[PDB]
Amino acid sequence: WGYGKHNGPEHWHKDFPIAKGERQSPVDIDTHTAKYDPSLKPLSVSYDQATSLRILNNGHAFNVEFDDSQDKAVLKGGPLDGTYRLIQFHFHWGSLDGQGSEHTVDKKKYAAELHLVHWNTKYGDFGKAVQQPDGLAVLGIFLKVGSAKPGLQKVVDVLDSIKTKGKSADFTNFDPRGLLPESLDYWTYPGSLTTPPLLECVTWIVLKEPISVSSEQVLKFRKLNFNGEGEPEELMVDNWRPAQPLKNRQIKASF
Ligand SMILES: [Hg+2]
Ligand SMILES: [Zn+2]
Repeated sequence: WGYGKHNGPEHWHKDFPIAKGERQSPVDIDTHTAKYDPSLKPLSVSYDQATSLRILNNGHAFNVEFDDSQDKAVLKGGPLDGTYRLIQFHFHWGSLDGQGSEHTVDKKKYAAELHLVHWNTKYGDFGKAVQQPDGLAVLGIFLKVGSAKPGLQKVVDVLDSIKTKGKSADFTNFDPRGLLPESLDYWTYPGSLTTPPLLECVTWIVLKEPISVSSEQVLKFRKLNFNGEGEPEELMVDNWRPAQPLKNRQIKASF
C-alpha cells in the first residue's frame, strides 16, 4: 500500500477487505445534516504531563511518539466512556494548499489534518484496543494556511533529520497543547483508522475550529520522502484517503 497510482487507496481493498466495510473513515461532515446532541459532555484534554520520546518517518508519514505506560497525556469526556491515552500524533498533508485533509466539511478540503491517537486504558495496551469496537479515540484537527503556528516549529525543524523512511530521532519535551485550537467544539462519529489496517475501532472527534500554519511550515512537510535512503526519491505528499460513504451512521455535533 501507498498513495501512488498502483498502490493508492483505490487498491487497499485487495489486501484489507475492510476498506469496503460499514464504518470506514474519513467522511464528509454535512453540517446541516449533523445532529446537535445535547447529551454530549465537553472534551477533557489533560496533556500537561505528556512525555514525547521521538519522531519517526514510517514511509507513509512522520509520527511523534509519547510514553503511554502511565496516564500522563489523556483524553476523556465527550462521547467517550473511560480514559484514553495518547500514543502518537501524525499528519496528512497535500501537494498543494487546496488539499491534504482526510475529513471534509461541506465538501471543503483543508491544507492538512492532525490526528492525535489514543487507546482505551480498560484494554491494557494499544494492541488489545484495536480488537475492540471502542478501542480508540482519535482527535482530528484541520490546518489552514495562514500565520505561523509557533507551537509547531519544533516539529518543523527536526524534519531535516527524518527525510527518509526508517529514520527516527530523539524528540523529548514536546507539548502537544501547542497544537490545540481555542475552542473544543466537535463533531463525533464511529469510524476507523484511515490507513491500513483500517481497523473499525475508532471514535472520531473532529473539532470545528482549525489551526492556521504558515506556507513555510507546510512547505517543509512536502520535503519528506516515502522512500528509504539511497532509493529514487518520491516526495511525501497527498498522504490522504478520499472520503468514504457514511452508510446509515449519523454525525452528532456538540454545538
Ligand atoms: Hg475494532
Ligand atoms: Zn491519520
